[PDB]
Amino acid sequence: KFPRVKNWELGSITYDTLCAQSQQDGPCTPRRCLGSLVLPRPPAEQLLSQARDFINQYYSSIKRSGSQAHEERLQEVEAEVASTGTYHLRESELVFGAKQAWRNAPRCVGRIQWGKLQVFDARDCSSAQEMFTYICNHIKYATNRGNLRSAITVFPQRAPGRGDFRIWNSQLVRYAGYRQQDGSVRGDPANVEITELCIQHGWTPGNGRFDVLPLLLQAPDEAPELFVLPPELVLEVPLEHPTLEWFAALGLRWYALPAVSNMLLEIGGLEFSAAPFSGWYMSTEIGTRNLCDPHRYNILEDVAVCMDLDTRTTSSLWKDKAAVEINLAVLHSFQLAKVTIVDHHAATVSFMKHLDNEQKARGGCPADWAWIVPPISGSLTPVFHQEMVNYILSPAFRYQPDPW
Amino acid sequence: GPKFPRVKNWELGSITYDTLCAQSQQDGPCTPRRCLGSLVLPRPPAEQLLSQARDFINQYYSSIKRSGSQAHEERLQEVEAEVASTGTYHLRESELVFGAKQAWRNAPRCVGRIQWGKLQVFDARDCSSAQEMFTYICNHIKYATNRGNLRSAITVFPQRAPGRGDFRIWNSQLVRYAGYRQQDGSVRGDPANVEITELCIQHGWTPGNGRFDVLPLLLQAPDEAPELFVLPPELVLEVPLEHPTLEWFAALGLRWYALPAVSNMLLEIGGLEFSAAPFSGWYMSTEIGTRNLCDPHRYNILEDVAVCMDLDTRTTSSLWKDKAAVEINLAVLHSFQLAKVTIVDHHAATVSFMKHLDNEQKARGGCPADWAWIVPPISGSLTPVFHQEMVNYILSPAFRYQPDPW
Ligand code: HEM
Ligand code: HEM
Ligand SMILES: N=C(NCCC[C@@H](NC(=O)[C@H](N)CCCCN)C(N)=O)NN(O)O
Ligand SMILES: N=C(NCCC[C@@H](NC(=O)[C@H](N)CCCCN)C(N)=O)NN(O)O
Ligand SMILES: C[C@H](O)[C@H](O)[C@H]1CNc2nc(N)[nH]c(=O)c2N1
Ligand SMILES: C[C@H](O)[C@H](O)[C@H]1CNc2nc(N)[nH]c(=O)c2N1
Ligand SMILES: [Zn+2]
Repeated sequence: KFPRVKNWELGSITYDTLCAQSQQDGPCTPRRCLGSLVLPRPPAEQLLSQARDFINQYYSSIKRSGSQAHEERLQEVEAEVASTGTYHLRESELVFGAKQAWRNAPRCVGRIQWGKLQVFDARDCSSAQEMFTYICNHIKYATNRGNLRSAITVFPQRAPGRGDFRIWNSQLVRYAGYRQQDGSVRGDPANVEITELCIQHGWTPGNGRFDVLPLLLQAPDEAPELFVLPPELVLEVPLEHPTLEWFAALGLRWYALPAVSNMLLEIGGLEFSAAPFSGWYMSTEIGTRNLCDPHRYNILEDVAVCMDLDTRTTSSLWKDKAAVEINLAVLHSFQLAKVTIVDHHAATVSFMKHLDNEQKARGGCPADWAWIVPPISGSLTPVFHQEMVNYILSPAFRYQPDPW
Repeated sequence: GPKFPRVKNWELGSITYDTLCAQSQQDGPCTPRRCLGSLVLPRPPAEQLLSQARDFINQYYSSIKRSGSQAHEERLQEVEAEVASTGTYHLRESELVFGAKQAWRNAPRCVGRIQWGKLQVFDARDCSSAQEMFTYICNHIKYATNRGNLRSAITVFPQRAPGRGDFRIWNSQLVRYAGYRQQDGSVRGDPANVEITELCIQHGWTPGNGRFDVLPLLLQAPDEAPELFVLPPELVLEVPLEHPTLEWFAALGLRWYALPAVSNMLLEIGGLEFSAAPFSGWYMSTEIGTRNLCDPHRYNILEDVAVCMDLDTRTTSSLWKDKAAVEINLAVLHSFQLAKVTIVDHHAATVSFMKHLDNEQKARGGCPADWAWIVPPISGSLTPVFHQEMVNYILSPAFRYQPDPW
């Protein structure tokens, strides 16, 4: 029942016992494994049970399980759900749950920081305009002049028979994707749909490759509202290469703050449909995926032709050589600009530590191998040689339907 | 919509549904509770063998388009008779050829399956001694190597018999470099082969002291201790490694063999188990340049090469491991090309595996694949497989790891 988890670079071995705590099901069955798939294909009792577990998790955290404070807080929850069908979290319990959801994110390689998370309580939000203020503050705090600080702002929980508070953008800061005449796309191809919704909603579009998009914020059962972000609020890094003087002339650049905003935060059965978070970028996200995915800026061939590689045959490894300089350009530029960034070697080594801290702490750590291993130089990182067990622990961050 | 796993490619946005998984009859290591997809090692009564056999025979007649015919019903009759009075049974020539190819085709961890139909099957179920085994292997190596223009092949030795001992090739590959345990604790040669090297010596092998000494073979006929056989040097083709523009790389003295001949996997067909059945095709560029040469627990030449390239190896952020690994891989590719030895880089290899997925989609409605093994150890998202969701499941015939004989 309990999985033997071996590391093939050091021969070490551990046994994940934490997985027993998983209450929800994944996509795999003995018949077949769907671990590489990206996406997955309330009764007072159901909710009440999730709540109980959460509160028990909280009091155990403050090392006061079974105490008076515990017993009474459990009754409050019972009382509220029994009469209203739902309940609410106390700011401290929320702070704990947020850190925990991050702690349980199988796809996050930066979890060595899970304990250092600034939680903003925005549950007293009744309008989109109010959401925008909270967001504008999350950004100022989070960015901190280039010295990034992990943070999350939490908006009103979902409610039976009432629309969701949502941030239509998958990230607080993103570059527009402008479909053009010849099926072409100027900018970030992954953001075409949202850039179009922004237009149909009255935004006056630009024509740059890196035009920061406006936010479509939506308060319950109301049409989304467009809000433009103060340019000086959006810290960005121009990319230049340490030795290739011609790199800078490509005009490439990327924003400093990675703030996911399309995910749902679930804590004790309660669902928070709008709870943007942000820590800091790992260089490959920008250097490998964002700039080199064939369905993103797809700049691989350009940079290679620049370097003067033989982009005529796969055997010259021009793709591999270009990819590395671009990642080097990112790491160099963020350091030059004094903005928090972490390379993939540094990051994965730290994640290796996290795995160890968690083994002693909880008896395991849920991890999605395909996501933890970097998009380049996989086996050159420790995590590649590390076996992992993936499963669902709550508090958790889940994906949710786009509100349109 | 469709009631089977929905499979998506996130680069092109295309979708398919895997219906082939429905044919699997062996449970994997995952459960709805947790995914053990990243684990390397996932932890007969006539009745069981009979049905396994029936399934295989059906698969074969199915492949030739005579499913349900008289010849089909007779063969099934035959296998049942034989199993009825002997406990086991034998495969016909063409049945073994079919099964060996399906086993390769069904292998979830092989990125080179586009070549599955083009495998030369050498039948050796008549082999009776360890010496004959050596001869069989020498022919395989000779034909398979074909002077640098490699040809996929597999030599199948006698299936396991009830009670009777197994035929086994102790070495994990027909060609492997010795791993010498040092005084200072380090290992000279390939760290991976430390034990088989220690076993070769315990059996009378006179060791060398280099980093690229070819191990001798420890072959084992039923119920006998393994005999030691040394491969004649002329039969083992090697490629001295050199970089195309870094002139000093050639001075590093790195080299690798051309024939990747896995030799300790069990080939299971219709319930029958072939404990010895060496197969070989050709290397994928990154197998040597990234894993064998740069793994921390293998040759680990990463720092050396970086120092030669004068890279700042004091900080992770200089991407010195990344720059070096690229060059080492390019050297592997450059040296095999120059020496006219067959090899395929991670890019072409993965483009061809995409084409294979497409072929298999149309042919069987699915292709079992191990994402972690399909996606290369370097430049993952630069290859198309990375963006391809894959379903993993066990189909038979198939290759399986098996316990080391000793
Ligand atoms: C402080 C530095 C942090 C680093 C270096 C880091 C890095 C990463 C990386 C590499 C990924 C995968 C990104 C991708 O491929 O799209 C990831 C995923 C994730 N991270 Fe972290 N993380 C950090 C902070 C955070 C914070 C503060 C939270 C939450 C409070 C968080 C929640 C998650 C979640 C939920 C995922 C999955 C995203 C998805 O499915 O699209 N991370 N992280
Ligand atoms: C035509 C050239 C071929 C190429 C380029 C190819 C490539 C590969 C690669 C890259 C791997 C993973 C290596 C590793 O990570 O250790 C692999 C694994 C495998 N291949 Fe292929 N292959 C080829 C031919 C063959 C042949 C002829 C067979 C068998 C009849 C085959 C059966 C397998 C099996 C069973 C595995 C998994 C082995 C294991 O679990 O260690 N391959 N192949
Ligand atoms: N440094 C990070 N990185 C996490 C980045 C997550 C990224 N996900 C993606 O781009 C997914 N492919 C979107 C999948 C949504 C489909 N439901 C996104 N939403 O921008 N985090 N910090 O907080 O620091
Ligand atoms: N190009 C290839 N490559 C196949 C390489 C497979 C490799 N596996 C390994 O080294 C596993 N880690 C060993 C698993 C043992 C588990 N007991 C091995 N045995 O040498 N094939 N052909 O071209 O045929
Ligand atoms: C299909 C495959 O699961 C998909 O491309 C995954 C692979 N690994 C990943 N790893 C990270 N960090 N981020 C991703 O988006 C992905 N995408
Ligand atoms: C722990 C993890 O499963 C292990 O390092 C796997 C990852 N992917 C691999 N992929 C291939 N082709 N070969 C390997 O040996 C591995 N090792
Ligand atoms: Zn799985």
